Amino acid sequence: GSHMNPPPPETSNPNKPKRQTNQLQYLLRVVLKTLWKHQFAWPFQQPVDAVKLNLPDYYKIIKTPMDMGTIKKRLENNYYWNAQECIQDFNTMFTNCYIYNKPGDDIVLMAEALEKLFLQKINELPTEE
Ligand SMILES: O=C1Cc2ccc(Br)cc2N1
Repeated sequence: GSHMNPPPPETSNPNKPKRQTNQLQYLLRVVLKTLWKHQFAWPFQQPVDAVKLNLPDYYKIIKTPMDMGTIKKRLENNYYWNAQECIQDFNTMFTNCYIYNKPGDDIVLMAEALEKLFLQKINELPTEE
């Protein structure tokens, strides 16, 4: 990994309290699963590598980066305390794309397709038991 990309978001921290919830289980088993296999997932499956993409201003603009590879690791190595934290990561990922890129750009259309799917699934986020 290039020194000119930031370190990725935190995925492991023993000091942060962790909990499994049914909602977090749904986020992994249903939401992440659904979005990961989408035809348009690939740009979002890992941190933006601004060096390889020749976007030297990316991390000048995007100060709260997030991606589904990070979210997958956070879900699989349960990082979260609640589903809101994970939903916020997805929302951050989409908003980064919409802030950095022009409306109607391919990457935006791809993000918008994943977000539509995401919204459908989050509307069915089960009641916390
Ligand atoms: O917004 C972003 C993230 C990203 C992922 C993939 C490609 Br190609 C371009 C970009 N720019």
